[PDB]
Amino acid sequence: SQQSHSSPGEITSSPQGLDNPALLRDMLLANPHELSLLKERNPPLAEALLSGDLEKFSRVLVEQQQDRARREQERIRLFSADPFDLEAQAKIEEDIRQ
Repeated sequence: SQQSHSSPGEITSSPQGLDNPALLRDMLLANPHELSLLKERNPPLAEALLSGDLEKFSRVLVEQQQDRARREQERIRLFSADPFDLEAQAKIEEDIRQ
């Protein structure tokens, strides 16, 4: 089947839970496929997840984002206009537990 996709300016929506490691950790723990690719492709972020500690998961998440960004900047300078996250899920979190 012939298909197409749109290219709106939503190229910057952090859809992979980049801004919310708490939610991403939760999704990953609940998702055996995603957690599996994660241990295959990214073992240091994965081991942080396996440990349960959101603090290490988040800490490594930022370190990985810095390392992604170092190379990604070189790639996006060539071309960058492909979104995949039409649902672009977001949440508002709070911790008013005293």
